[PDB]
Amino acid sequence: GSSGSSGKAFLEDMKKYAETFLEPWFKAPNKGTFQIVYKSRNNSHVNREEVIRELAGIVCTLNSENKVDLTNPQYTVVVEIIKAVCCLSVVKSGPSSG
Repeated sequence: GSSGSSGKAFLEDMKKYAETFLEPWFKAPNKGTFQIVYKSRNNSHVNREEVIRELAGIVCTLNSENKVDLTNPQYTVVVEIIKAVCCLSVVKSGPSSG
């Protein structure tokens, strides 16, 4: 995974948060699949891939059982950009047996 080196605070923070925030959503005893999506209404300096990829790289770190999927995702983690802030929205969708 990511070598692990500070630098882009904008991200560093999002990590410490998305982690302790998604812990109960990705980190045991919770686990499962998910789908990350980068949403930005305005032009942002930080790349979208870096945000998505990374976010995913952290999810797995929590629980090895966690596996980001784009087909049968259980938890949708979207990242909206507002007032220059990382807005993480977790949506629980399960079309299985309603």
